[PDB]
Amino acid sequence: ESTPIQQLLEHFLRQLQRKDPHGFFAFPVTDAIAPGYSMIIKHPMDFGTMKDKIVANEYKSVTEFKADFKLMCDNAMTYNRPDTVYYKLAKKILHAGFKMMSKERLLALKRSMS
Ligand SMILES: CCn1cc(-c2cccc(C(F)(F)F)c2)c2sc(/C(N)=N/C3CCS(=O)(=O)CC3)cc2c1=O
Repeated sequence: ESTPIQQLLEHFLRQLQRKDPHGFFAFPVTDAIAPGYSMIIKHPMDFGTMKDKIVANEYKSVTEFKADFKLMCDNAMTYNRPDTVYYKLAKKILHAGFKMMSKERLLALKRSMS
């Protein structure tokens, strides 16, 4: 079964993945679909890998989850040119998670759960 932190992270993940309806961020980027990806991007990340990590209870904190989320977005903005769908979508998703998981919103959540 599940734990409170897992339920919270699943919620954040679900809200974020809704902004990627075509699934560009859904599973690991292959070298076949992105030439040279593994050369340029040393630490790949995607929503599916993150979900698996939530299920395995690997995130000890929201900070650890936010780090992988930011990594996924940063990889897409690093490997792709600014005028691409991937870069623009990564920037939109990053802004959404930054707002959703802000320190201020997390403080308020903490206060409600005291
Ligand atoms: C956002 C993660 N991600 C995902 C893909 C991707 C994955 C599965 C399926 C598809 C597709 F079928 F819709 F094409 C794309 C790709 S593909 C790709 C790719 N070939 N990017 C090039 C775009 C033009 S460029 O910026 O000049 C050079 C990199 C980058 C990513 C990516 O970061």
